[PDB]
Amino acid sequence: ALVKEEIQAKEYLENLNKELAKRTNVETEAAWAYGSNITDENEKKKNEISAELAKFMKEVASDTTKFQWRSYQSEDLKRQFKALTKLGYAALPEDDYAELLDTLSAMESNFAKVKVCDYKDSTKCDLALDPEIEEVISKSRDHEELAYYWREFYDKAGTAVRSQFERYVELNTKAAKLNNFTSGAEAWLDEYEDDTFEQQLEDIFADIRPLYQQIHGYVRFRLRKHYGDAVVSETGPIPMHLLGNMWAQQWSEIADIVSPFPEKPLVDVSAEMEKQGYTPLKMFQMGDDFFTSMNLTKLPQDFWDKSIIEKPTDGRDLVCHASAWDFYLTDDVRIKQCTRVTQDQLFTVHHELGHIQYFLQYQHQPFVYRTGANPGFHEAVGDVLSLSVSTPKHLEKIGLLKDYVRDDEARINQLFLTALDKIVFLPFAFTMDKYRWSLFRGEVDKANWNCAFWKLRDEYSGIEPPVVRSEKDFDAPAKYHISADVEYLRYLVSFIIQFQFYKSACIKAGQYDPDNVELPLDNCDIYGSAAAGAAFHNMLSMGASKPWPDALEAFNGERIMSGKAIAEYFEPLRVWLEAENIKNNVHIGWTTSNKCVS
Ligand SMILES: *[C@@H]1O[C@H](CO)[C@@H](O[C@@H]2O[C@H](CO)[C@@H](O[C@@H]3O[C@H](CO[C@H]4O[C@H](CO)[C@@H](O)[C@H](O)[C@@H]4O)[C@@H](O)[C@H](O[C@H]4O[C@H](CO[C@@H]5O[C@H](CO)[C@@H](O)[C@H](O)[C@@H]5O)[C@@H](O)[C@H](O)[C@@H]4O)[C@@H]3O)[C@H](O)[C@H]2NC(C)=O)[C@H](O)[C@H]1NC(C)=O
Ligand SMILES: [Zn+2]
Repeated sequence: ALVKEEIQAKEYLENLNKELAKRTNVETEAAWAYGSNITDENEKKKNEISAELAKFMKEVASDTTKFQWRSYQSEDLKRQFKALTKLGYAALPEDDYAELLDTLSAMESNFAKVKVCDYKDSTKCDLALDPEIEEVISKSRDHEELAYYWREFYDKAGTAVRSQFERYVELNTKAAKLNNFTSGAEAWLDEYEDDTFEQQLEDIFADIRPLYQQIHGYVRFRLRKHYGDAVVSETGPIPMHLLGNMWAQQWSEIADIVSPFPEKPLVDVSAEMEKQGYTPLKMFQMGDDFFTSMNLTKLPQDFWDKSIIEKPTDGRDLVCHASAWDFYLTDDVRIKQCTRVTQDQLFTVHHELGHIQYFLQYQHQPFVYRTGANPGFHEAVGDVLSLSVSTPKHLEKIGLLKDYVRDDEARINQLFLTALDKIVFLPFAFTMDKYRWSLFRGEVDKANWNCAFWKLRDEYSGIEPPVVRSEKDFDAPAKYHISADVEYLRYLVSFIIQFQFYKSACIKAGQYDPDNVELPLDNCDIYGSAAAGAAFHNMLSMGASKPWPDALEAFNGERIMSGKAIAEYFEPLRVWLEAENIKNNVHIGWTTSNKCVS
């Protein structure tokens, strides 16, 4: 009888979910120990426990065939069983899974251990990406110095790992096919539960792309005035080392030389943070305050007790790329961040605390539901708060921005600053997964892998390497997420939907009205808003219990991912920028790059 079996299945699921949570706790603890302290011993422990959990997952997936779950009445029960059938990498044979884990840790440890020699001191060779190299890329305006650090880092973080990356692609593909996906692309895309998801993103990207072109053109124009035409051409792709970021993913670090109105205020509170004696602890406490002010959950004692919020001062190797950790018990949540006292880092703190909040909000759910509605939702939470933190309105409240006059010109400066982070990022994010998808799908021959990467960066972002690269180089793994096997489409989704969340939260807070000149979207602060917090609670507490459109509906009554909100935010910038580019006869678009030899 199916009626009797469905009752037994419910009891089966409740026990199994609790078992999976407990087993994942053990794996997570070992993964935490390795990421905070990279050693051969900790790698071995992390990978051996993962192999053990994978073995158990195999048994679980096999056990689901004993239940007629597709025949059940409960949509909830069917959804849980469906989740249990999806093995991911755990579908691989024992030896293949062990090899993949060895390959993944080899790539992540390589990235984390990268050290370069000082440009001015060839005997000082202990400069790591975080913070040494990133500080130079963000602050130096010496184009040759920038080019040196670009080359040194990409050679060490990218090229050195080509063979491991090749084996990773092979095993990722094998795993996907064992789960009956065509490739790792489809495996990743399955997390969005929508068979038109790629086309939806193409459509949204196409709408925002013209604005990006205008920003690109104007920045290129302004860079030519700074560096001269020998360094930056009018018609070519922008040399990427000049954009204030190792991967040219976000350009806010060069705002001081590309700002629309240089005589008017440009928000950079890093100096005031230092002057007021800000610490990493204070920054996290302020983040905690923001969430609690919205009637959301305070950080538990375990967070403060166990988190790493500063780069360790011993000689040890660790992964410094910030991360949040759910240990699948009650209130055992942690962040690992190599925190610095800067404005950008203040946003990063809020980003990571967004993940933590999500963990706390759904910790009551069955294990399989203890994750985001889709990967983009998880990335978006903290960024919604960061948008309000970034406003002159909020920064004045916390005394970090002083003597600020919010006229038309200062507003354009602030909108442009935000766009250098939010619009510029969109083509970058798309290319990270367009690249990996093409490799996963077997669409690029191995002899063309490196120039396939730079071709996409050219086509979509209009940027290029500072020096000529070839198929002797392999540059993709120089980006953390590529070395660390972290899906990137989540960020494209996040940057779109975070404006849907922000707009709705702002309206709920009484902080945005499109017909009121005193309440513009770009100066909305949701701090202290219980109404905005209620929307977050309603959505986040769901976890992955329902398909993501239901989670969006719980927030604001909408069911569709839309670029309307992000375009609405930047509309006043679009009007000004289009006119400014025409006024200055600014060239738009770029010729095909010559910087990757086939
Ligand atoms: C990815 O896709 C794969 C297919 O491309 C898929 O692999 C298939 O999984 C099937 C299991 O669902 C499996 O089907 C079984 O086949 C057995 C014989 O297969 C042999 O010969 C094949 C060549 O003809 C070889 O290719 C194989 O290697 C094998 O050597 C059958 O003996 C078996 O049967 C039994 O089970 C059925 C199922 O019963 C179902 O459930 C209830 C049970 O209570 C039934 O009431 C209900 O009616 C329903 O049918 C019984 O009906 C039957 O009485 C037997 O007990 C079964 O059909 C198949 O072999 C396998 N490979 C191929 C090539 O087809 C993967 O599983 C997919 N992977 C994932 C992760 O989804
Ligand atoms: Zn994140």
